[PDB]
Amino acid sequence: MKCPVCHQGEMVSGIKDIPYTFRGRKTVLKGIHGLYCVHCEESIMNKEESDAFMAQVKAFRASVNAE
Ligand SMILES: [Zn+2]
Repeated sequence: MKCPVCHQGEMVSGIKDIPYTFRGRKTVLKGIHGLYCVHCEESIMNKEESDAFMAQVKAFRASVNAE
């Protein structure tokens, strides 16, 4: 499929480590499955992929808020 954001790159199946900063705290969200644009790096995650990703995101946010 063509990337729905940059309209030139192709979407490919992959696993990526995703940097994230929340309330000034920096982390890398490891091993996130999804489709990724080879050109602009836009991600497309289906329901199951989104659930896994957001579990990581929310665990990180919770830890930051409690610290
Ligand atoms: Zn793209």
